[PDB]
Amino acid sequence: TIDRSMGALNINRGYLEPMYFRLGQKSARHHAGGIDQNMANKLGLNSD
RNA sequence: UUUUUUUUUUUUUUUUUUUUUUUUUUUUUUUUUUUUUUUUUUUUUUUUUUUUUUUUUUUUUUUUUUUUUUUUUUUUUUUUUUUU
Repeated sequence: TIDRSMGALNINRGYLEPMYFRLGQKSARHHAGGIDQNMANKLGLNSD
């Protein structure tokens, strides 16, 4: 989902586990914005 | 200055009780009976040079004021009278 070039890789292995693959797909976009610990204090970043 | 008061008068031996009387061995149980190897998976397949900009153009002396003018001696009071 993140790297466009990544996806031409061949990953048709026997331990794909699509359920965890789907969760990763949802993690990139549908999970959340993902704001990590901010050294700079952005108090108005809720709308950001 | 001083003027009062300021000894003593009771009670204060003793009378009970104070040995002992129960109980105080023992009576169960107390081996063991399962299970206890193993059977998957486990190489790799993307991307990964570069393409902009990047000298300078202003201003930048000075113009005022800046001596002084008053006042500045003194004028009271200031022993004692009781009691103890």
